[PDB]
Amino acid sequence: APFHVVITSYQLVVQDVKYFQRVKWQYMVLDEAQALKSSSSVR
DNA sequence: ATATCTGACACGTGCCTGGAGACTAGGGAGTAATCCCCTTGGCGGTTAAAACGCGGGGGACAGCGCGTACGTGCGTTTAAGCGGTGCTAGAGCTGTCTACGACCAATTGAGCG
Repeated sequence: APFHVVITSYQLVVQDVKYFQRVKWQYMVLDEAQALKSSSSVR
């Protein structure tokens, strides 16, 4: 891949997923993952 | 009775709208020089203005009759939902060419002879 690691936040990712899925990743890093505690969330 | 629901009620960040600050430099505001203008104002070939004598036809009937109105028949009109699924705008991105910038020639207006 031409550029390696991308830095993001949950408010962007829940809208931008359609763009991010245009590129594959080897590994996912998910920081303060308690942001995902609600399975009811759109996030 | 109980699981768990629908507010209460708030700060998360997104979006764009919307304001004010400090800069350049585009252009607006101040001015003469001077011209050339809107304007004032007498001139006589030409038509607004109104009678008299008069021509073209406006005016008020009688009633014939080629069309006009009602409003129900009856068979042809669009309604109407909701199946599939191609079109359609979003929208992400070029891949340039096309109209709009930067440097300087043919043709014009100004000067007066």
